[PDB]
Amino acid sequence: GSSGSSGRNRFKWGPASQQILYQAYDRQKNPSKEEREALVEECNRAECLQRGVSPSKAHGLGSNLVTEVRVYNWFANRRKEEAFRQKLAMDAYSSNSGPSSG
Repeated sequence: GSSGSSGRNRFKWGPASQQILYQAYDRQKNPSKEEREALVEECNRAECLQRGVSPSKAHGLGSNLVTEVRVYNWFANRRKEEAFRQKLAMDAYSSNSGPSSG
């Protein structure tokens, strides 16, 4: 499939890629096929440059290859964490109504 196939694997962002994600997230919290994509190619590209590799052979990155999914996950976590500090407040014994739990 085009930058998408059943086969979860351990992957870690890079020094350049990550930054790219932030620059995009700062503008749009929910990037669409267009927004996200711009990060899939941009990242894989910068990754090849910094790593000396070519931006036209990212396919090699393999475990270090970025795909619509990768960006989808990163953005998902960036939104889940920011809301966390607030989600943990909705619980009981807080400045808002909510059920008890321990």
